[PDB]
Amino acid sequence: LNPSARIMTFYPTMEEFRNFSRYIAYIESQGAHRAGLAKVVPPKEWKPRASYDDIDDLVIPAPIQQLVTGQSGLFTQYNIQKKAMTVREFRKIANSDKYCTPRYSEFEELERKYWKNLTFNPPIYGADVNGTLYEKHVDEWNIGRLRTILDLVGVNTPYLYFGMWKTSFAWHTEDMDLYSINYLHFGEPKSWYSVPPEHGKRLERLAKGFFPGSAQSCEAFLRHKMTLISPLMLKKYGIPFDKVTQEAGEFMITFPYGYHAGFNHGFNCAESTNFATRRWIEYGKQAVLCSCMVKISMDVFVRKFQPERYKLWKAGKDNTVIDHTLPTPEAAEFL
Ligand SMILES: [Zn+2]
Ligand SMILES: [Zn+2]
Repeated sequence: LNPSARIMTFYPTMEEFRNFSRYIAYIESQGAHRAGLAKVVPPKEWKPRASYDDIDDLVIPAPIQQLVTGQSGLFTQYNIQKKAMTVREFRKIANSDKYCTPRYSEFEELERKYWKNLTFNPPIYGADVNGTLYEKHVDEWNIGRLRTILDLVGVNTPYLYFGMWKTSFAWHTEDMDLYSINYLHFGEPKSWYSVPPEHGKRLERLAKGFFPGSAQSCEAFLRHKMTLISPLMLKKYGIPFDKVTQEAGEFMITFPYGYHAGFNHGFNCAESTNFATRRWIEYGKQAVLCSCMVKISMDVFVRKFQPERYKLWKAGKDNTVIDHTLPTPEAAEFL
């Protein structure tokens, strides 16, 4: 049951792939959740949209210029909101000489170039664009309507991310320690780093040691999604982690309390949203939030799935310690 907590890759058939929540339960029974990140390669015959040639006049309302400050594997990213631009304007800029991906042999070479140049030539990230690239009829893994227990509740809505070389997402867990689904619609790859949920507190303690002013101001400062930490720093301080490259037409699943970060190799488009399973309810209850934020009332969840614990929890007498290695109750039919 994944004792090494390494990122697992799944290749479901069309029949396996049809039920989203059932397949999430299956990958959990195989211990995929232990790494905090997993890859799901869909069947070759599956496509969420016939063509991506009609999106040139799609508006990115808040492009963000990403300014990075730091040294020795420790960085802070500052976002500068720019005025609205089209995918056409973004793609041209992305592919221009100033912002294009450098020439490289292996990923290790591109990764080294990223960590060496992330403070130079700030890129533009077409992030958090409300919308979907999923066609209407597509019933399998539709990020716009996954129909998880999360529907009981801008947390169940899809977001589009138009990336360019060196655009980054900082170290973070999902808001409310939820799950997330990320599908790379098209383009250049997206490379990820993950810290297993069982070592999430080790990363937080390391981050608190390096940014003590940021931690004294906010309890969960990593939730601001500004802190970038290189694989070499993680290695230097014995933080266990793994890395994976997501290619066009592949899904990435993030698990409750699974810390992740990464960067885009070049012009690309990803679709994302949050989702839940019965396992998340305890993570939602115990989630340490940003003081200075996305907040969900957990009462409705405890009232339906834990009616016996509702009174105890409403009082403060529910002090259940989470086991990060345990799979979702739904994973019963696969064990
Ligand atoms: Zn995320
Ligand atoms: Zn805060």
